[PDB]
Amino acid sequence: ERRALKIGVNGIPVTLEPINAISNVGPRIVNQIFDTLVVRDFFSNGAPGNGINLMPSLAESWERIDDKSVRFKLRQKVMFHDGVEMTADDVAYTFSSERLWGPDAIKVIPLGGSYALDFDEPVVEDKYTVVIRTKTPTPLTESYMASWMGRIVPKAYYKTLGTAAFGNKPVGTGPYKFVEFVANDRVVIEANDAYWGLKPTASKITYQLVAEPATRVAGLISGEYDIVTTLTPDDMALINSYPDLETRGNIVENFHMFTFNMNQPVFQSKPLRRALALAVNRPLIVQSLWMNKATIPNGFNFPNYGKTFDPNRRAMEYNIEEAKRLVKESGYDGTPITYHTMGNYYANAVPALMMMIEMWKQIGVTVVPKVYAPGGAPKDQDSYMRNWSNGQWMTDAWATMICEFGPKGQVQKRWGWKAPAEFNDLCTKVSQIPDSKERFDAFNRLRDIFEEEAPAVILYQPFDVYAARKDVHWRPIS
Ligand SMILES: *O[C@@H]1[C@@H](CO)O[C@@](CO)(O[C@H]2O[C@H](CO)[C@@H](O)[C@H](O)[C@H]2O)[C@H]1O
Ligand SMILES: *OP(=O)(O)O[C@@H]1[C@@H](O)[C@@H](O)CO[C@@H]1O
Repeated sequence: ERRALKIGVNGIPVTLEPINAISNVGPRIVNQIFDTLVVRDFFSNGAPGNGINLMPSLAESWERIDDKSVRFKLRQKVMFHDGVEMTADDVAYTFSSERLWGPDAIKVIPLGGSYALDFDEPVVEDKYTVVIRTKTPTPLTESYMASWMGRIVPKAYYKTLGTAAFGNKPVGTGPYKFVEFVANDRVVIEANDAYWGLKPTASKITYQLVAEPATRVAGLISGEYDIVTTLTPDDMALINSYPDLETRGNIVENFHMFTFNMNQPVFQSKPLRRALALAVNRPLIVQSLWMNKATIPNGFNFPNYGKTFDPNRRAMEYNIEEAKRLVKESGYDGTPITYHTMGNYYANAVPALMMMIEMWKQIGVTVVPKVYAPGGAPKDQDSYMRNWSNGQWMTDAWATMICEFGPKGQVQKRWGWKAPAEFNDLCTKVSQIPDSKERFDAFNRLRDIFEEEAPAVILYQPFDVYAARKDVHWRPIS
């Protein structure tokens, strides 16, 4: 019995091109359309769902040859959804200068300039053997291939269409194939019974945008949706009171934040940014809106970093007196400052913002909410404060301090953070030295500079909750 699944989601990606879809809402869809060379075993080493041992997927085996090169032996007779066989040429193209990390590629895939490893051109040895190379040594290649940067695209078809058009009609090797995409509304995918792996267990999957969480909860209760995403702990008691429904919650390796358009004069200098940061009472927000289930990290520092996690690092500061001193020290004259939020695309975005407006009013800053619907984002020239999140997608502190906040990232490039010279030199250093006392200490200096400059303000790691019918035993919501 294969049912058609209807999933009520918090958002829909602007594209289904796998890298440009990187976001809180894209991967749950693109993970079903595309495959990677290797996958993480989420339950390896006794881990409760965040395990890291690597297992075969499109690559049946792989061997690290040297500190710059990894050879992947590919599964044979794997078919893209259009009937073309996947070969080493496709894998090579996926990680090529032309598609991903070269100068022209970064104009259409901005993450290819910040989220790429220091790749050199892949080498195709034969139809089913490819070597992934880096210009400088890195141990991260294999784990990177299991990440959201590693989804394999079809060379001929992708190159013919180009990145943007491919994103509207994606072709992959995954267990579901593309059917329909209605911008800011829905995505439909269908079972690919030509899949190389386990046969898909649903006939079709529809991801439908339901912007308000109470409407998602109501749709699950009425039977309109089989699964709904992005709920909060507050919704769990009501849902679990229905014997045919259930919730699942867990801390995610992602942090919610607010950030600034530092091209705006009000945020070109650190004092007012740091004043807004020091006025945030995170335990109060977590206690009021998250049932004390969201986690407050000790800085830009998460256990999944492994060798670059500092378990002894101090907490992020809360200092009303210093925030009040920094508002008056800045030229701040009482002019209202907008904070843009796409509703509750981030769980509790609007109630958290209303609480922070009160905290900011108490230090003399007037912040006004600007709540917009999907696709109605302001032009950057009209964005002042906004919310965002970062997924901590590697077992190394390189992600996201360096790949989002470093010199090649969007916080400096698009949003105008003039990072101190020491910060950008430390970014360069950590990316060229192995795990060691020096690298560990360098990441702590980066964390210290991040808190001093406040290009963004970490709020917490959300306790993500999804809900589903109990009789729906497979939930493609990643
Ligand atoms: O973290 C999201 C980031 C992804 O690049 O962009 C934002 C806006 O700053 O969201 C946009 O992109 C996603 C992914 O395509 C869409 O689903 C959103 O609707 C769009 O606002 C961040 O929220
Ligand atoms: O949805 P969103 O918060 O904007 O996505 C972020 C993405 O922009 C990048 O920071 C990685 O983490 C999340 O997916």
